[PDB]
Amino acid sequence: QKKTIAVVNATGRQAASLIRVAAAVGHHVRAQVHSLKGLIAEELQAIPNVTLFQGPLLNNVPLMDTLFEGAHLAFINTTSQAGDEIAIGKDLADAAKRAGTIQHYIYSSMPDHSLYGPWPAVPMWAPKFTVENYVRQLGLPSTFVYAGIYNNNFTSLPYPLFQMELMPDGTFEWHAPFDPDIPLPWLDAEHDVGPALLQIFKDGPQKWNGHRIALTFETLSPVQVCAAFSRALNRRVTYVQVPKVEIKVNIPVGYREQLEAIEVVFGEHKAPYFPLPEFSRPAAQRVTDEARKLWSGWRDMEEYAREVFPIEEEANGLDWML
Ligand SMILES: [Cl-]
Ligand SMILES: [Cl-]
Ligand SMILES: [Cl-]
Repeated sequence: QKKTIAVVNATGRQAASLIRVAAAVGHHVRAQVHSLKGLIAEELQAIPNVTLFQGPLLNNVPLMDTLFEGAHLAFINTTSQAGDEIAIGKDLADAAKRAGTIQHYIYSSMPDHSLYGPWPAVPMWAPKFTVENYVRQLGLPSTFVYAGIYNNNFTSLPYPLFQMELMPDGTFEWHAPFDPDIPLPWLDAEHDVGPALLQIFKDGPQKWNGHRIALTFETLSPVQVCAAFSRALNRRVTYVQVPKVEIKVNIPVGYREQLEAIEVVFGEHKAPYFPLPEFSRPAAQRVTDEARKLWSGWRDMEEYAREVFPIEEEANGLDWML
């Protein structure tokens, strides 16, 4: 029988991608979800091999102990939502070590930029690095994956930072603080995270214990992203660098503070998205090497812009794609 994988925030893009491919090949999944309501939660309730455990993570160790019971593998990706990401991250790691049966613990981590230059720590990223350091100290056989920017963030709706805005004449414009020519790491979370994580588990601790892996299959500067959308949609697409991220809709304070940090780190300092020496300087050799080695079936930005974006846009009530 395939191994049992414990997962949290099951409805999130990363966890859901892994659950789908894992259950399909025979793995049993023990997954935590904050609510059983919702299209993804219901989708997951429909999969036999998946067992859902509804409840919060924040200070809910008993659910954690239950989650890991009989689990052989784990893929943990936390969020800043509950307000105690480090606490939850340490609790999950402690619970996994306590289970005694976890052979491989994959934690989705991020950089703490303040460690690499005269830059601010990015609010929703730095805490994850603190959790990674704790996981490393536990001695739990582990691997740390660093997700690139989700291709899925793009929308013509007035959401911050990644608005591919539709102009009156049918052209699109994307305004953000990123330097137009510095390449950024991108990731088609839905399509590529699951396959990549499965391969990391197949390779095992022998191959990745204590390693960091950048989960990005393509790096593109903002102008290269626009060129991909342009070729995909046969419309002009233009990138415009702006110092501040305009907020046109109500957003959580947490995201608000995240955006302010992005303006400083990328707008002002033009710092790397993955500033760790192994990803920046030694680059990885390209930063996409390991991800591509793990999964060669990845989807590029141009294909996403041509095949997926129009479908998600229609589903969001837009009709420019007729
Ligand atoms: Cl969830
Ligand atoms: Cl034009
Ligand atoms: Cl609003």
